[PDB]
Amino acid sequence: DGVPVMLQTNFFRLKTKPEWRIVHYHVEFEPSIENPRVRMGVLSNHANLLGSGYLFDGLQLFTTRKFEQEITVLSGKSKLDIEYKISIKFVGFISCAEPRFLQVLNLILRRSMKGLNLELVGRNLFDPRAKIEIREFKMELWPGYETSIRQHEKDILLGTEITHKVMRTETIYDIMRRCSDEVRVNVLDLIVLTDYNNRTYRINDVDFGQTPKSTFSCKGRDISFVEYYLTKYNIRIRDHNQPLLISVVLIPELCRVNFQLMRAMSSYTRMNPKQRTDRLRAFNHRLQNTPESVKVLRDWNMELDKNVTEVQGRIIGQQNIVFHNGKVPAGENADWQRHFRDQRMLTTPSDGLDRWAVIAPQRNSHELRTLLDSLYRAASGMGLRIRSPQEFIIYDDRTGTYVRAMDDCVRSDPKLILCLVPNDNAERYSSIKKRGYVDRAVPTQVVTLKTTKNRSLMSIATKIAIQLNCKLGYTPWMIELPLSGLMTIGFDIAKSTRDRKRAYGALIASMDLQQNSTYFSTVTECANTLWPMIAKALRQYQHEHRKLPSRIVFYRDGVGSLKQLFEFEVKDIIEKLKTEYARVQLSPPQLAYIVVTRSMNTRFFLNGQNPPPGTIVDDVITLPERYDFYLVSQQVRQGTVSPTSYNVLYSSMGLSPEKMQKLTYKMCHLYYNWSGTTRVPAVCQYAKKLATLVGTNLHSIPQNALEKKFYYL
RNA sequence: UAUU
Ligand SMILES: [Hg+2]
Ligand SMILES: [Hg+2]
Ligand SMILES: [Hg+2]
Ligand SMILES: [Hg+2]
Ligand SMILES: [Hg+2]
Ligand SMILES: [Hg+2]
Ligand SMILES: [Zn+2]
Ligand SMILES: [Zn+2]
Ligand SMILES: [Zn+2]
Ligand SMILES: [Zn+2]
Ligand SMILES: [Zn+2]
Ligand SMILES: [Zn+2]
Ligand SMILES: [Zn+2]
Ligand SMILES: [Zn+2]
Repeated sequence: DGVPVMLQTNFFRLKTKPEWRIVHYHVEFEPSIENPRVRMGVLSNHANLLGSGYLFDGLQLFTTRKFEQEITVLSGKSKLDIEYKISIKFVGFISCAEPRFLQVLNLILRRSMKGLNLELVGRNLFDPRAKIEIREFKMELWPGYETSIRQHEKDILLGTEITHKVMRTETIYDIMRRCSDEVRVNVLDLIVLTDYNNRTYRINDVDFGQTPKSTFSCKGRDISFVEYYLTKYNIRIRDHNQPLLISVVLIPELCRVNFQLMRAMSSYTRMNPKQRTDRLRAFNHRLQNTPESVKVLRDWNMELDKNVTEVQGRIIGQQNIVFHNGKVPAGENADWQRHFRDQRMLTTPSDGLDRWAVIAPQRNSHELRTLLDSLYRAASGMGLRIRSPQEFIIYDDRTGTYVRAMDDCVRSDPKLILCLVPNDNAERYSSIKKRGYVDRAVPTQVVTLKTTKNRSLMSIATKIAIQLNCKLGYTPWMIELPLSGLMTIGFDIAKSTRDRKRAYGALIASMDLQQNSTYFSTVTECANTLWPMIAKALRQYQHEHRKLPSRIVFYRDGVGSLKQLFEFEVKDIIEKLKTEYARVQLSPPQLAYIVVTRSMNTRFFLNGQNPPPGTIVDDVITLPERYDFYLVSQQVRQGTVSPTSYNVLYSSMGLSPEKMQKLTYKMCHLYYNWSGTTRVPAVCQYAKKLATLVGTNLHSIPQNALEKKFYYL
């Protein structure tokens, strides 16, 4: 297996009495009461059990004290001094396996979090007082804490994580003032979010005949909107002339209406492990000093441990990266970029770069020649025979000029087309990719002008040569794979920039890497559309190997909703694998279905630092019902590691869990755009890359001639 | 769009 270690976490133990159980009763009153809240008060009258925290819904009762039998209390109610007889009938104990166990624990912990007086939303606690406003980006970022609870045979654990909820400063009242019928045309059909209650509404009309001074009727009381929002949310309405949004009746003053913004926010969110540990200990000490939360915690006779729990784990040994003539170890820092310097790629076309073209404008011939010299040198050092491409010098840097050059050049049937661009323009890049992959079938390479002027142009040209070798459909390196007839599938999905109502699903499939070591890639728009792609992959596999694969490892990017995706995806997959292998009158293959999730909620560290690549936590902090584990595969220079969560829904592989984990760590070594281990298995990162390319730039399905090439890299 |  690997080298075992002990790792710091972000969980604290909830210690209770050694013999500590939860008692559930059903409660009823001799004088019947049509209102449950009155019953709650009537039971609250009993102080013998009041000091102990108890959960009463008007019928179900959860408490700690176990009574002698079915027990009955009696007293006089506050209203009319009516003699009431409460019949508290014993139901039983909540088993450690019942989900009501964790539901009761969640309600208790939420009651405790209430003492901190933080806005509670789902499993998150926010501090709106501590909002970070940004008028530069017109957005407010609220810090907060994400919470989770885990059950183990040894105890009960409670974990926290830093979280940031972002929202837009722009309000619908501001949009209406910018327009000032046209306001109604601009506002109707939009979705707004109330800043006092995490609810969104579709505005269907705007009533100009009503104001915040108008009144509505609740369940019994009549009240104005100003009074309602001052008494229910302590929110003051300053503008009295504004109209009302009718969806419910909302106030516009109180209604609120990516990849570079992600960079800015990451600059504001990247955190050293020590800083995250400090903020976590601060939150713990805050909850510990608050007497309101401590009262709730102590009433149930359970104590937070101000000390962090640590887990047993193991670090996978370094894996061997194979090239033509030899193989190298990955290293303690799982990066091998230093190694292809004076090393040859695994699979190289004997033809080499026998026919390709280069399109560039007349102004940038000098930088183009520099780039081409670097490419020749680097690709020759890699084993890639590159010859002189076809010169395609255009005059203007416009998009139509590039498109026309491509269409005039394709007539010579080139293996590849490299295009030198002036700047970082998504428009011309998307148009180039669309003309290359969708309308025609030519793998292309784009180089930003700033790249040519880079001082370290030689290592850049080496990485570009690796990318080009992949674009041709050849293999730069390979892992040691002790399995026969294995097909690894990755699959992911992406939203579209042109239309948010469509999504693209990309599927990547290996072809018995110990022999063929190539990949097959399909995309389709969102009638389950994934099985056609799986069938295409199996057909290509049997057309290349004269046989179907014996084992299949399916990596799924998603996620709880496990039950839904388990049922639908896995059941249909198994039935249709039965069917497809029955077409060949064969038995269905060994199948492993794993859901890959980047769990930013659960973290763990080694000696207070980021764990090294290959670290694994199996079945301690993981979910009890699931057969799953955590893996750290990609080391991070800066920031905090987000471990990957691999959840094996179905497994008929006949492989030990350690073997499955080692195979997954191996498959994490095969993303050719990155000279090291990636955060996810390689096929999954390929699927994400292809789906993002289709949904962001291509907006259409690429031609089927590129099925065996890494054109999307 | 060398890479994310
Ligand atoms: Hg249990
Ligand atoms: Hg307008
Ligand atoms: Hg009311
Ligand atoms: Hg050409
Ligand atoms: Hg899909
Ligand atoms: Hg993925
Ligand atoms: Zn019950
Ligand atoms: Zn050779
Ligand atoms: Zn050739
Ligand atoms: Zn120069
Ligand atoms: Zn995904
Ligand atoms: Zn255990
Ligand atoms: Zn488009
Ligand atoms: Zn690329």
